[PDB]
Amino acid sequence: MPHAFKPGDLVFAKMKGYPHWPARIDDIADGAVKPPPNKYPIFFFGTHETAFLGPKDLFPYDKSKDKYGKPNKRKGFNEGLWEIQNNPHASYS
Repeated sequence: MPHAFKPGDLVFAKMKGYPHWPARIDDIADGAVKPPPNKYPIFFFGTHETAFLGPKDLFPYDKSKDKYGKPNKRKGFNEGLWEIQNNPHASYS
């Protein structure tokens, strides 16, 4: 049975106006800005952007990749698909 989301979990993450996007739950570094309550730090592959999102917008990667893991014209998306498949836990700093 599923647990709550934890750092390192792979997802597609949804934001309004954007296709479900390859992403991971990030850790929060010592001294870094924390997310609001009930939100998670989401690192988006390809764009390497961070946004704060709740579970309603988070789709576990394994369950969802058949649906959402197809090329998209949007900037950074195809690079993102490569990252989540090939090196999802690397530093992209």
